[PDB]
Amino acid sequence: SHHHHHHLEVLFQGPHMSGVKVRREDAKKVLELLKSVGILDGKRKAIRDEKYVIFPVTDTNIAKSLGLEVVDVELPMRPERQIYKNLEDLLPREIFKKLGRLDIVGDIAIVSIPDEILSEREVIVSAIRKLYPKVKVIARRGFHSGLYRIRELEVIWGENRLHTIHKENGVLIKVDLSKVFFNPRMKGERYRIAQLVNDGERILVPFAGVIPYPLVIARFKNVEVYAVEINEFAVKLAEENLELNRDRLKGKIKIIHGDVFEVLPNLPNFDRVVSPTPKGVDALSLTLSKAEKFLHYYDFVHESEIERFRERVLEECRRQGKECRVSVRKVSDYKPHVYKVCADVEILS
Ligand SMILES: Nc1ncnc2c1ncn2[C@@H]1O[C@H](CO)[C@@H](O)[C@H]1O
Repeated sequence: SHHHHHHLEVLFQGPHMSGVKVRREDAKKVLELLKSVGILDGKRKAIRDEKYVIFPVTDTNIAKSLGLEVVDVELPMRPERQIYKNLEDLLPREIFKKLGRLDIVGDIAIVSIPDEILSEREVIVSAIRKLYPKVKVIARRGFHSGLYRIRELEVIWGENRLHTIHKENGVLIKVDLSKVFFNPRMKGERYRIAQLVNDGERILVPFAGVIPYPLVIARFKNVEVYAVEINEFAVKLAEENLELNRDRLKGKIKIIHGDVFEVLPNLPNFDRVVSPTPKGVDALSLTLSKAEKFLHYYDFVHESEIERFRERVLEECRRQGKECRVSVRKVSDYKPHVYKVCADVEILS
C-alpha cells in the first residue's frame, strides 16, 4: 500500500530551476507578493535586464496561480561568504551617491537619506545590515537643532532606541543621540591632542558634551581637565561616563554644568584650552583668553576663507596682547567646499 500524494510531493531532492519574469515597474510588488505567498526562493539571486526582473521561485504551479509568467533560467546561487568592505559594494551607484556618510556610534548606524532615494530605503537598510551585522539600530539623520545641537534622527530599522555605549581610544562613552550631541569622527583629533598633552597640565574643555575629549585626554595623561556643558542631560551622561571610566583614567575631570560664555570669565586661566566649538559659533576670543600656552580652536570654514580665518586668529592674538604662532589644519571634509578646521595656537613666552 502506497503513500499519500501530499506526503510524496515534498520529497524531490533537486534544486529549483525556474523563476518568474516581471516588468521592472512591477518588481517590488511581485517581490512582496512572492514573499507573502511563501514561494520565494532564498537560495538563488534575482537578476534583471533593462526591461525585466526575474525572481527565483520554489513553486511554479502556485506562481502560475498568481498569474505570473514562469521561465526556466539558471540563476546565480546566493553567496555564502561575504567579502564586501564598504557600503558602495552593496548598492547601485545611483543610490549610494545620494547617501550621506555613514557613522557608527556603538551599535547604532546613522546615515542621511534624501527624500528622492527614500523609496529605496529597504535596500539601503539591507546593505547596512550586511556591512555591519553587529549594529542593532539604523537611524536616518537630519540636521542639528536647538542650542544643544541635537541631531534630528528617526529609527528606520531595529531596536527603537538612540542610546548606546561607544568605544573609543580606550574609553567608554555612554551616549543618547536623542538627547545629546556627539561626533565619533573626532576620534583622531581627540587622540592627537591627548598625545600632545604633557603630564601636569591644567586643561579646559568648553562645549564638552558627554565629555569624550576630557575622557580621552585624562585616559592618556595625568592632568586636570575642566569640562563645561550647558545641556543637563549631556552633563548627566558625562557624570555617568566619568564614573564608568574612573579606574582607567590617569587624569582628573571636573564637570561644570553651565553656559560657557558665563562660566569661563569666572574661571582661572589654563595651560591648554580645547574648544570643540558648536558650528557657526564664535568663541575664539573667550577661549583664547583662558589659554596660557596652547589653544586648539575648532571651526567650520569655507575653502576660500581659510587664509582670512588664520588672519582673524592672529588679529585676536594681537588684540589680547599675546605673541603667538598660529597653525591651521584641515580636520575633515564637512560638505562641499567647506572644511572642519582646527587653529593650533602656541602662545609664546
Ligand atoms: N553656551 C554653551 N555653553 C555650554 N555648552 C554649550 C553651549 N552652546 C552649546 N553647547 C554644547 O556644546 C556641545 C557641542 O555643540 C553640545 O553638547 C552643546 O549643548
